[PDB]
Amino acid sequence: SKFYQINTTLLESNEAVNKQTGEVVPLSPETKLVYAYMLNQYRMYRKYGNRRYTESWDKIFTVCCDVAAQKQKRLAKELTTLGLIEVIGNKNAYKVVHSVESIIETWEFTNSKLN
Amino acid sequence: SKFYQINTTLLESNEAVNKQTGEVVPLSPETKLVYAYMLNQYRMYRKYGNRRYTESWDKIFTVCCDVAAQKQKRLAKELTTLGLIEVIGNKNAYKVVHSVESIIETWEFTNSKL
Repeated sequence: SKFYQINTTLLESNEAVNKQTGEVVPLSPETKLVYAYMLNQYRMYRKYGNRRYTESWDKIFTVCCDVAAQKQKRLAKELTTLGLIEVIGNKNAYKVVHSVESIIETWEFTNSKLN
Repeated sequence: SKFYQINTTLLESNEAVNKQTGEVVPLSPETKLVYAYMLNQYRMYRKYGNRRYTESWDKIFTVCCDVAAQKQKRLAKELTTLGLIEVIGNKNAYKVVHSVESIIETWEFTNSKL
């Protein structure tokens, strides 16, 4: 395939608000592209031998962005805070990409700049 | 639509280099998102019977990012320089969205890091 898919809600939103706590998580532009890439990769790992997704954050950010290490950590933390990416394990760690659909009971995506 | 599409080359590249002039256009993340959005919007305008895609740059930038006026001007310039967007008129200006494939004879996409 010659295209990645960018989730409609994510593209059109600049933040997510926790429905239980009110916490506000800004959504950065890089995060949206990183999510699109990881979703595709997760699906490719599944298709090609049904492997769990273990691509390193470093490799992921090298493909999608050109940012400082400190920034990369912030962007990765947006993803994990929202639950779009779930890191499971420590010794045999892997990454699970979750749909936006699956976290809406917890996170309400909005665009505070639209009147 | 449930999702917007972004060309593989665009997502995986951090710069475009003009094959004839050497000019380099770094590909900001916002640029990629704005392009994906505008490509779909252009398609929807045409699907609903319109010849022209007339959404304003201000509305476009409001939906896709949260950046200051000067940055929006520069991001729009990244797009017009590449020829991915062609702008016609002053106020109420319509925008023609071209494919990445239509510009590769002029611009080479790369990821120096990758």
